[PDB]
Amino acid sequence: DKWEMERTDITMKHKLGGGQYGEVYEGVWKKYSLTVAVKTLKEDTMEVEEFLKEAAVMKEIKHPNLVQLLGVCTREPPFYIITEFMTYGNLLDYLRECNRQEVNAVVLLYMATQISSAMEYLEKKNFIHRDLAARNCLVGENHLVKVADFGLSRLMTGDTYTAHAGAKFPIKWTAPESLAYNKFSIKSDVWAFGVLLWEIATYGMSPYPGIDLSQVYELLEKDYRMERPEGCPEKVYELMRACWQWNPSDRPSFAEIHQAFETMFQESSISDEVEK
Ligand SMILES: CNC(=O)c1ccccc1Sc1ccc2c(/C=C/c3ccccn3)n[nH]c2c1
Repeated sequence: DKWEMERTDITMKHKLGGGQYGEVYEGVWKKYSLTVAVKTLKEDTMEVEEFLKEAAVMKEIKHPNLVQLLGVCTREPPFYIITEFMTYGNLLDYLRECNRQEVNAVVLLYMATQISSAMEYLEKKNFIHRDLAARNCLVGENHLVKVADFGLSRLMTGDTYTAHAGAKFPIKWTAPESLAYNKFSIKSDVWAFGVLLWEIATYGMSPYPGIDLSQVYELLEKDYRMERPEGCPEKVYELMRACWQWNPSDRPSFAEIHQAFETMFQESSISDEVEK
């Protein structure tokens, strides 16, 4: 296997983001002076197969807006999955703490374009994402945004993936058919993407603010949808609302979504330069 490394090339430091990602540590790949992120797994565990599965998935996936695997150490008790280090952390915290004059309207469009690009790639590859949200997107330099591979699952048959029995997902990001039946399709991801667009537009506000979890499904079933946040362009809100169609088949594909954002991003860019 080309991906294998020797664990002593890595200098391990402290847990990233106060443990919000679980067992992921800042590390240094000594012979490149390169900071990295290192997912680790205790040796006393029953999750070895799942963890190797994550690695195998990471081997198959490659895209500029998906967090990149760098190497694994999987022949010795503490298993490692080493990924690139994203210096600005998760996108949700980034949006909340950022200078909004730097991270302005055009940057927001750019971030959405990047994520939609990643999702269109996954769509074509017959993958779905079980955890599409701002908190699971990572930010590097120059407003580079990548979706984390955590939550990625490949469809072996059909267009639906069923989450492990008893699974509990965050209600406010989850498509109603997924809440109801535990089925995730790429259309469920389109729903989640609409919510992510709302997280971006509001600089990291919680969705359905003030609304209690217990009411969300019924409210959605009865056509309740979040309103347009101030500052949000109408075309972006319309796309958001297209993502929140009750029937999965009425939602646009990520190909259509990415193309819409690419077009809007270009027009803003062109209009930006035209102003001198
Ligand atoms: C086991 N958990 C995961 O694999 C996971 C889940 C959600 C999102 C990501 C990951 S893996 C991961 C986590 C953090 C990172 C980072 C940087 C984290 C960070 C966080 C705060 C401040 C600065 N940096 N770079 N690359 C990463 C890869």
